[PDB]
Amino acid sequence: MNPPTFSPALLVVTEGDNATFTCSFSNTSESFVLNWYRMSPSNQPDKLAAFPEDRSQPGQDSRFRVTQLPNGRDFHMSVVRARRNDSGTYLCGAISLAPKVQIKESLRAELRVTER
Ligand SMILES: [Cl-]
Ligand SMILES: [Cl-]
Repeated sequence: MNPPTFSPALLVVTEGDNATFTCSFSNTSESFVLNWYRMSPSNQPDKLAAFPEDRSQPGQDSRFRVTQLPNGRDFHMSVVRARRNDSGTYLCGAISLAPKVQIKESLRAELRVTER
């Protein structure tokens, strides 16, 4: 497995707007999960959303969405109604579920949410 890529490296939006990063990941045949994390400011990496949508736990209402685009390689990681407090760093992490369980992370990207 190759690590995903996460773009753009810097996204600047105005408070109230949506913000969308693109995670690109080219899978093996094998099952995988793609997690979107907020990395700072941090307690630890905080998982925001995942692909596939998690069915191991009850659903959770969220401003954060991960969608697979019809090309299958690209995924949108979106925030709705971005707040100043959403400013920080983010990454996407691919988890291979077979044959060996491993996680490979993208480089970080920064979200800057500016005052209206
Ligand atoms: Cl990257
Ligand atoms: Cl899904």
